[PDB]
Amino acid sequence: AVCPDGTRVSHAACCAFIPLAQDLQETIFQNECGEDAHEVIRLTFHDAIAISRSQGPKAGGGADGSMLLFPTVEPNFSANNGIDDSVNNLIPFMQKHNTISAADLVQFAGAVALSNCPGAPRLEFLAGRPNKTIAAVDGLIPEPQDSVTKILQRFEDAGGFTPFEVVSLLASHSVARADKVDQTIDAAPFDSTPFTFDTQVFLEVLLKGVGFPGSANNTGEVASPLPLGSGSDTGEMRLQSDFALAHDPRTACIWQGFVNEQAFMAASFRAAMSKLAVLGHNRNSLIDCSDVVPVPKPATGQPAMFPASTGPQDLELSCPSERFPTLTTQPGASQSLIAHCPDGSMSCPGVQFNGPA
Ligand code: HEM
Ligand SMILES: *[C@@H]1O[C@H](CO)[C@@H](O[C@@H]2O[C@H](CO)[C@@H](O)[C@H](O)[C@H]2NC(C)=O)[C@H](O)[C@H]1NC(C)=O
Ligand SMILES: *[C@H]1O[C@H](CO)[C@@H](O)[C@H](O)[C@@H]1O
Ligand SMILES: [Ca+2]
Ligand SMILES: [Ca+2]
Repeated sequence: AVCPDGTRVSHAACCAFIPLAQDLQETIFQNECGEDAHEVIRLTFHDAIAISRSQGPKAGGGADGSMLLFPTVEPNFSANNGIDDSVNNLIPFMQKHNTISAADLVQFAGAVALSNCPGAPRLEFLAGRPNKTIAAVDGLIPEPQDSVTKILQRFEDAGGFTPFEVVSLLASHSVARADKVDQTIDAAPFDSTPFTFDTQVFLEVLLKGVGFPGSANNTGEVASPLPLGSGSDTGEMRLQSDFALAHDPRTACIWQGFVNEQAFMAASFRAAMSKLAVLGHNRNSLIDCSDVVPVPKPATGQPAMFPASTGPQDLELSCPSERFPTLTTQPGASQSLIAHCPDGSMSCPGVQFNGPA
């Protein structure tokens, strides 16, 4: 089909996603892997994962736009703290781009957001999810204080995800920060490169923790290897769940296996996201609109490296059967600040709409 803008695409039903991508980029992401992009990526997961094989369809419909269509229900669950901003940012697009279901909007917006993160894959994007659903029930969203048994079971019950697929999906913590875990600090990144879809999170969670970016007593948090912050440049935070996954016998080798393995990580993330994005649907009933996902920014191709103030002597290794790679260390005696903005500048406020969530 040829779309009104002249773009030739696979299927006529994919045309409306072209102006949606442009609007999302111009309005909320600015082609950056920044605050608003991160928030949308998280929303893609919280929308999709609220489904349960065991509980049946009344517990939730998966990747169904329930977050947008019932903005006063799930976003107010404690496990969804902070999801409100992303919901409020996407509702105006749902209202304007009113040929595209809320469910499809969520998944597409995440694909567009991810495309702004150097190294990310170009997600598969299938379209045609209905615009009607139910609000999900509480308890379906993994929380950082949860055990590996509980996490793995939650993902198995949501969609048959394997441990490999779970850890693959956690590549998203390469482009992720926390506002709610610690009340006293904002935007605490989970790796030293929160604007770059690289393997640094996998490396950095394996380092010995030496302090906290904020306070020491938060649920779901453990000591960080890079806790130094100053001004807007908050120190790295470590989630208990990521730590636990990195060390548990079920997942330690998978976790380590992504260190310095960018292409492997990105491909594995793509495959798991292909499954996540269609929870609640038969994929054989959705049309393939992958060709209207923007082309992602490429990695530079550089290997993972130990951040300054860390090195191999700081590793806490847990995979007996796989050799930990040889990596360089960035020079310097003390920790570098992790920039708050994609350009290293002093100001980069994200666009935010008010709304019902
Ligand atoms: C065991 C599973 C997981 C747990 C326990 C978990 C937990 C968390 C927590 C606690 C935060 C910080 C929220 C805040 O305080 O502001 C966060 C952020 C984030 N998570 Fe996860 N997460 C998990 C899986 C995922 C997956 C599967 C994805 C997507 C594929 C995802 C994407 C993100 C993103 C992009 C952010 C950053 C949001 C921002 O910077 O605004 N997470 N996660
Ligand atoms: C999907 O459902 C939503 C929610 O009902 C629809 O949103 C409405 O969109 C119209 C414009 O078409 C606006 O006038 C309303 O204000 C919106 N309602 C709400 C509650 O925000 C949306 O149009 C539907 N989309 C599709 C593809 O059917
Ligand atoms: C980042 O900053 C630290 C200092 O805070 C250095 O040690 C490192 O070399 C890099 O310049
Ligand atoms: Ca949902
Ligand atoms: Ca990163």
